Amino acid sequence: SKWVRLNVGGTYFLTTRQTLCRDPKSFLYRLCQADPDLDSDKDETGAYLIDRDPTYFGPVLNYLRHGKLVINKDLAEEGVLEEAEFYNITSLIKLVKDKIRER
Amino acid sequence: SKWVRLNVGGTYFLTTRQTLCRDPKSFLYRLCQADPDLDSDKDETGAYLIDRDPTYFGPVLNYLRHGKLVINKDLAEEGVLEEAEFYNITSLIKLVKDKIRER
Amino acid sequence: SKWVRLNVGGTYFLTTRQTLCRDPKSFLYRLCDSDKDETGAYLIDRDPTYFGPVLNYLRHGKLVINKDLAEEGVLEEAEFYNITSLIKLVKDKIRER
Amino acid sequence: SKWVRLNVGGTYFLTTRQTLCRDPKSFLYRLCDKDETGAYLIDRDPTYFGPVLNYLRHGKLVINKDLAEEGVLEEAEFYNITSLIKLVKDKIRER
Amino acid sequence: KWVRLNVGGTYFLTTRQTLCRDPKSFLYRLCQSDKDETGAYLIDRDPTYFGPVLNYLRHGKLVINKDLAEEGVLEEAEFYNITSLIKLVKDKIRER
Repeated sequence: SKWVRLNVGGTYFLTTRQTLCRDPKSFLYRLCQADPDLDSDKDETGAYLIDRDPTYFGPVLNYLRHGKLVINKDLAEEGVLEEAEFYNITSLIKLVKDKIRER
Repeated sequence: SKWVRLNVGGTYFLTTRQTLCRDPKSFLYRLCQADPDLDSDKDETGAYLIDRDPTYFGPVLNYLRHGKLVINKDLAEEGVLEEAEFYNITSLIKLVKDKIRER
Repeated sequence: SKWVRLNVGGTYFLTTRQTLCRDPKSFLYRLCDSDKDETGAYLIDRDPTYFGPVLNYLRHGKLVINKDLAEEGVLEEAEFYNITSLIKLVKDKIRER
Repeated sequence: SKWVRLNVGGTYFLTTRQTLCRDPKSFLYRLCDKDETGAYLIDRDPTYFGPVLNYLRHGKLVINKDLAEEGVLEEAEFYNITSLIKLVKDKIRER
Repeated sequence: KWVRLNVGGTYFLTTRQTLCRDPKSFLYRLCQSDKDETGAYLIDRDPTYFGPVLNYLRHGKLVINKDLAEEGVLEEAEFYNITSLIKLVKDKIRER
C-alpha cells in the first residue's frame, strides 16, 4: 500500500509512504511502518485516526512532501508549531520557531 | 469507544474521550462520560450533536488537545470567547480574555 | 425532533428549533417538504458564508464577524431573513467601522 | 424543478431556477452533463463562484477580503454576466 | 470528458480539455496512475496550492488570493511541470 489515508480530526488527507516515511523519529513514521498497534485506530475507510487539528497539518505534511515550510498568512504559525511538535519533526520545529522569531 | 465524533453546527470533528475529559467542569465532559440523556442528541452516524458554531470550536478543541490558545489572524477572539464560555472551560476563558485585553 | 438541518446555498448547518424560534418575524421562524432535500434539510437559496454570524446571533444574541468576512454580505442576509434586531446591529458595525 | 444543484469544480452549490434564469445571456441561463446526484457539472473554480452566484441572487457584488478580484473577474467573464464583469473591473481599476 | 482528481485528499472535478492545456505537464497523462474507488486520480500533493494551478489551466491567468503563499503555488507549478506557470509565479515573487 503506497497510499495512506489519514483522518486528522475529522478531515481526510491522502498521502504516500514515500512521504510519511521521511522522518524516522516522527509519529508519522509509525504509520509509514504500518505499526500493528495503530491498527485499531483506523476508521471504516481504513484511514488512520489522529486527534489533531487538520488545518495546521497541511504545512506539516507539505514539509514532508517537498522540504519547504509554507504557511499561508491566515494560519497561525503557532498552530503549525504545535503540530510540528506533536508529530516530532524536529527540523520542522526549528523552521517554524525560526519563522516566528523573524517576525 | 476511544474515538468520539461531534457534529458541531453541521461540521464534524473527530477527537477522543481523553481530550474531551480534560476539564471535568465543562459541557464537553458529559459526552466523554457517555451521559445517558445525550442519546436523542446523536445523529445517524453516532456523532454527538451540538448547536454551536464549528469555526469558533476549532481553537476550543485545540486548547483541549495541547493546552495552548491558538487563533488565526482573521478569527474574532470574541467568537472563541463565546464558545469557551458556552463549553465552560474556565482556563480557556481566561486565556481568551487575556488575549483580547492586550489588544 | 428538536434538531433542524439547513442547506444554505449548498452548505449544511445544524441547529435547533429553539434557536430558529428566536425571532417570530423572521424567515427562519417558519422552521421553528418541497423545500427539503433527501437528508431532510431545509433548502435556502442564499450564501452560507454570510449565514454564520446570523445563526450565531440567533444562538447567543451577539454579532460576531471575522475580519475577512464582508459585513455587507451579512447585512444582505440579515435583511433577507428579516431579523430586525440583527439588521440594526450590522447597520451599527458599518456606521462606525 | 425549482431547485438547481451545481457542481462547480467538485464543490456543490444550491440555487433556484429563478436565480439562474435572471440573465438570459449568461452561461448559467443556458441551463435553467450532470453527476450521479443530478448536479450540473461545471469546470471552473468554485472559490470564485460565490460572488457570481450571489450577484445573481441579490444584484450586489460582494467579494470577501481574501478573494482576488481577478479570480472573480475570470468567472464573471466565463459565465458571461456583463454587468457583473463591469462591476468587477471597476473594483480592480480603483485599487 | 470529466476527470476527477484526488489531490492530497481533496477532490477536484475538471475536464480533459483543461488538463490537456499544457502537453508538457505531469497532468497531460490524465487527459487522454492510481485511482481510488471513486475513479479519481490520486495525487500526493497539497490541494490548497492546487487551486491556482488548475485555475491557470482553466483560463491561463495566475490568480493568487492575498493570504495564499505564492511559494506554495510555485512548488506545485514545478511539481506538475507547467513551465509557463512556474515563470508567472516566480515573476510574481520577484515583484514583491
